[PDB]
Amino acid sequence: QDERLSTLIHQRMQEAKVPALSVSVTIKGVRQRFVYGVADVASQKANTLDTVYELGSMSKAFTGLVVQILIQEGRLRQGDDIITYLPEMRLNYQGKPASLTVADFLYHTSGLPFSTLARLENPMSAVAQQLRNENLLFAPGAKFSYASANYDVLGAVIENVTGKTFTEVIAERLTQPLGMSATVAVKGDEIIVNKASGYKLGFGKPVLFHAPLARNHVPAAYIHSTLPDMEIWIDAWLHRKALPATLREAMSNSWRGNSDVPLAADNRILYASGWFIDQNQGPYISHGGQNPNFSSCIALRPDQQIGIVALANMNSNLILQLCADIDNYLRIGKYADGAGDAITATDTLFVYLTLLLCFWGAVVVVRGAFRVYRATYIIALAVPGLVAAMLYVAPGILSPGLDWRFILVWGPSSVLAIPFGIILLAFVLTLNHQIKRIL
Amino acid sequence: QDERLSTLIHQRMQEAKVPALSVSVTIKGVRQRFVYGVADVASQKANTLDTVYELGSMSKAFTGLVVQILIQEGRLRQGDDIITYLPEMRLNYQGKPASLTVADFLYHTSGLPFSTLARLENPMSAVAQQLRNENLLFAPGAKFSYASANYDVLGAVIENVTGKTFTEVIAERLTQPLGMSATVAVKGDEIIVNKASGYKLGFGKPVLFHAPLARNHVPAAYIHSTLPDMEIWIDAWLHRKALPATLREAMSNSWRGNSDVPLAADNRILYASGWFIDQNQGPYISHGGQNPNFSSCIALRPDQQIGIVALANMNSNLILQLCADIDNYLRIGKYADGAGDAITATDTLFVYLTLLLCFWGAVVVVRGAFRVYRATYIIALAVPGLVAAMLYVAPGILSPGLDWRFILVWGPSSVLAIPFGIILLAFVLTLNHQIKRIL
Repeated sequence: QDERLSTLIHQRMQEAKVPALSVSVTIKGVRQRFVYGVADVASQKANTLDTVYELGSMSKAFTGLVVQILIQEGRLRQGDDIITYLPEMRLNYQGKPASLTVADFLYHTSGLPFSTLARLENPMSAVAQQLRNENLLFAPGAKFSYASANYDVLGAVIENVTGKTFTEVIAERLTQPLGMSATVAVKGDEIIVNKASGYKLGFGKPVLFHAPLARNHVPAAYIHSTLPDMEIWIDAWLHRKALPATLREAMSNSWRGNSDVPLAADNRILYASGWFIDQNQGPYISHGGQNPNFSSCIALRPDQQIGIVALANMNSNLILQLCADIDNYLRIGKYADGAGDAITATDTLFVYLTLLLCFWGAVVVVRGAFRVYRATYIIALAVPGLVAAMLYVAPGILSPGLDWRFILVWGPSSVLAIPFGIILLAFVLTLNHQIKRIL
Repeated sequence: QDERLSTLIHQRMQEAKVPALSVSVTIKGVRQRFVYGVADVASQKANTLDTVYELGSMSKAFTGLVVQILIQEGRLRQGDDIITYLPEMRLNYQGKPASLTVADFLYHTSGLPFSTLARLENPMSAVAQQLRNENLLFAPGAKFSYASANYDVLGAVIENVTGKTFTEVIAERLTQPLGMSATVAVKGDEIIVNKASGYKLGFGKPVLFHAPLARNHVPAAYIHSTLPDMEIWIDAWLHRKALPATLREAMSNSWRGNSDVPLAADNRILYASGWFIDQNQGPYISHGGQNPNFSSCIALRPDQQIGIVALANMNSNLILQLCADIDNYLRIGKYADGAGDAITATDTLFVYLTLLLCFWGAVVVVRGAFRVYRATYIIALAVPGLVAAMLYVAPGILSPGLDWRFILVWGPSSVLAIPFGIILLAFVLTLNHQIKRIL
């Protein structure tokens, strides 16, 4: 290890307050490992190379590579209309049915809206039923939008074109040919040996969090792997002498950036079949994924054969910039200050605001007691009856299809205290107002 | 003109609601012009090629080129300590004096905090006095932060090293050798023939806005130019065959991206001496600038000898990316949907909220009048006395050195109505509460 790099790792881990962090750094054959923390705080399970982490959205790299393999063998083509493989699919743009090529989903130019993540994330029907009659945000091929639901359609395409369940396709095409020992696409809700227990921030400290793994979302997330397996993954991507010819050509095509999309002035990030492609001081080929209880980012710089990977036990934006920070250290020897984590900021904001609301409630209760001393129902509870519905419908008004389920799952666990905090404050305040009117 | 491109221009103009828009598009020698709108709504002054616009932050390209010319002649070096040219300068990091090279200011690695724009934007002494004992946000050379005030220090460096006022240095070095007919760096507040009157959004429509041009801020903004002048400017950055050798080599060095700064995962935008450098489908070399009452963004793609130059009569984020939309059209023939302009969004939000506050005030006044009809001072005005100070100090609490002057200058003119709206609402509400207590 480089002591400075290990200090970087520990600093980022402590600032993100994640229970465990696993980082591997490859430099043109030379490798370094950074395996730290506890895979489970509830039993102080020491974190180790053998523990399994959820890859999050990096799963899309595996799905993209599988689709590129299928394309190389000629079983599937980029220009194929999706109806050829998902006849049940119907998608609307301005109320008009829209034909989408497999390439449109492959490069996130399908126009599916981000709120679709909430509906496919539902454990619950194939992808067609969960996307039946969905209304697109934009025309196919006219824009780039990282709607995470896109690669589930690619999962259905893989399943139908190949005639097997996604897990078997993964095992046959990627895990076994690459010699990977533990990487697996779960068959939905499943138990795996020595999996690190997922954690999510709540009230300033990690909270053990687990939710069912939607069967239909695995082709875009929830692929499980170990750090040694991801080292083999990085090695397979960086250098390819031993690989089969079909696999090598599929990887070569996998990095072809989708140039035919409008690009904003300050972003110009190209997206290949799974990988962000950035030409600035690169090619800096990378992705990044935060699951509700896991986060992971991988970065490849093949021109210098540098490969980074950060698998973490908890969702936090800091371990999505962690691979960029490590690459910056390797390139320069300097790294930026830790970015303000959105999850941490939101959790601290809710701590402050719910504590303030409870203090407000205590103050109003004290004033009510004082007025009762100075003096010595359904009508009041109606106000909570309205506030409950108002808050229940509010997220759906702000965004279409945004269920409170999504907010509870993705946001910090303290988010729930805001609805109940507001409802309790309204309860006590309205009741005391009615009492004062009676008094 | 390409009719589709002209439609793009008109669409962006109408959505941004700018009084006037001037765009020139050069394609490997072939050129197109788009001169539209009125340079002044107060007199319907038809916008024309001869009208002068403020270049905003694309001025930094001129100052950067001047510094690079001085560097080529050997009068100045990148590694020179700033104290050599500004002995009056003192800057602190964690309370410790910090030595800054001229390169630090040239590539925005100085650590000055963006709020120094408010102090230098103040008409108000040299740059040293206005930056005397300033506290840096980060160590020199350790980070990239687009503190717009950086190039004013470079203006002082130019003046001291060259021994002339900045305007004369510009005229001698850039305007005259390049044959530019009207581009001039103003000597502070100055009157120029056929300048387009500045405009800023207010209550949903443009408002004629003019503020003094701080003399000390000219080396980083407020340089004036015409569209033919910017066409010559583009033809000088490209097609360098006819230029002097020293000027050619200065331009060659001017695009040298500062690689020694940490780069975020999703940005990786390199900054040369005035120009953002992007390798994605490029080199895409471009700056972009919004003044309080002007906006303009230039974009070059030398490998294909393309370059847009959009100058505008009004500040709006859309025309700060209309030289990226045009590149997208040229490259692909497709362009993205108009981004939500921050100025437009803020102005509409303040329209809604101040109208709601006035409606609230009317309702409370109506209830007070009813209670007066239901009935047949300094004590109440004290509440406004507190609210006034609370709102006055509030921006300074949120950010260091953020004067209400800055908010009024940069924000839409409706922003002032929020202080007064809140103060009037508190006035009427507290007065009616006191009256009810008396009643």
